[PDB]
Amino acid sequence: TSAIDPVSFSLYAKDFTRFAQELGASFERYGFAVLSDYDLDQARIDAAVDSAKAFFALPVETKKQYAGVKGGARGYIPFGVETAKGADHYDLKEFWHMGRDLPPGHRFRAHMADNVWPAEIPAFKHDVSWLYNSLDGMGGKVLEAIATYLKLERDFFKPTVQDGNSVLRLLHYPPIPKDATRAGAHGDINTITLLLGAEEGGLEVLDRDGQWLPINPPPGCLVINIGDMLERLTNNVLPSTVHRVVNPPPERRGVPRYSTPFFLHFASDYEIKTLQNCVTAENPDRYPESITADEFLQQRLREIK
Ligand SMILES: [Cl-]
Repeated sequence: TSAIDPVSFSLYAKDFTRFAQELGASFERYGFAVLSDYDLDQARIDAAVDSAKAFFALPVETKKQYAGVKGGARGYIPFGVETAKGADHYDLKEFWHMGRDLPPGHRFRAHMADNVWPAEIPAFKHDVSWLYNSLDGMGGKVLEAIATYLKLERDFFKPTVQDGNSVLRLLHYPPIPKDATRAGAHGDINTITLLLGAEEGGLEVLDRDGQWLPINPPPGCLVINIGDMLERLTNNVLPSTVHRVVNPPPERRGVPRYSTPFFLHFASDYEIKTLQNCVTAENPDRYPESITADEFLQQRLREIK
């Protein structure tokens, strides 16, 4: 079962007022929403996924040409080990990260590193860049709904996410002939995160009462969650919630898993200052000192580490 009912993207054009209410209410309750009937070209989503699969199928030494770049913030991250007690013996996953391609001379280049690209997969730059920009665009439309839900101007978020420090992650879990007991519990630090392909993927959100709720959408949906930047902007009216991915069942073991989440971030220089309509007698301002998105990013990374 899924704990969160999908809201059709068809409502974005047909009845935007209802779209914003239903999506917003879901974010406010759970920190998550499920969006069905997206208009993204599925063949081009599938092409990006195929390029990811092709990249991860390359020899290890070929992949490692793209490792050690900016601490893994761009390019490839190989299989590694969790040294902590209680960690599974094997937690094998490999990553590719794509950040924003900035124009020459852009003011953010001093702190946002250039992308690297795998020459061995000729279509990768094109196919994967399309997916980055497609998910960034859909994120903008979701943010319109969030803005309206919050009784803001519909285009409120537009300048706030322009040239945002967003990351498309390509993630692969190879099949291992062994049971775990997948993604340890965490929250996201960014604005919103958009996840394709979560059907029968084991995603769960921690509810307020400490129960884990399955988020198991039908195919052709996006699962979207609030991150800490947006939680902070809204004086915690919209919560950034803890989620995990459980191991597949015995039957689904043996299948490789790929995921391509898009972590949408505010512009680095955007000052996060508490929305005054989220500051009330019962919910006083938790953030009297404002902070830029990049300052907040750096702080959360320091605290995570
Ligand atoms: Cl600039």
